[PDB]
Amino acid sequence: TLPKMEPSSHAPTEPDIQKDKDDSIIRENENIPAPLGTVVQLLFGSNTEYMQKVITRDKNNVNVETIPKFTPSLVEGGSRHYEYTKKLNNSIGPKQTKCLLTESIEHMDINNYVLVTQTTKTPDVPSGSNFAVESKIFLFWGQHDTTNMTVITKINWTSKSFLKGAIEKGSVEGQKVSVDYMLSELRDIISRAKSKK
Repeated sequence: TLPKMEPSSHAPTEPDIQKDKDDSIIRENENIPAPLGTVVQLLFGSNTEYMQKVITRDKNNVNVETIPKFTPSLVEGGSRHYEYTKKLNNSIGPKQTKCLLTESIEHMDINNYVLVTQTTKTPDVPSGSNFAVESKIFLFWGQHDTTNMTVITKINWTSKSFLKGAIEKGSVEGQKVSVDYMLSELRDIISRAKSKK
């Protein structure tokens, strides 16, 4: 029942990931049992309801807008922005923050791999206008016509801050949490899809 992209089938592929020294591997070679064209469509294609489901799977995300399609479209250099509110129960700072997300397609080749960069800004938190989280999501062909996912994350600073090492550590942990919700939702969508007909 899911969106398709050709080729529907391919041998396992391998992107080369220029992991920098301030980069952290968030998750590596996480299998998603569906073809690469289908997982790219689920996350990034014209029917944005599946990405919205990824966001609402985490019950701390509230006030979630409709996700726009990519501008100008799902092509290299396309991008999109969307926003939601993240509930926090932090000792410090507010009880919720706007989450400002930006995705840009860096590389797209269903015969090889797809790289999307997603940038998250959380301005309402302490030191929050000074940094952004940048995750590179690589999608590539796995074994038996499935998709493997690898995520690399860094924190980009635009001014100096008091909590750099701490916020980098917390942001890395928060992105592993966010990638786990995206993996669970994707595997749930595919598994419910295979249950139909």
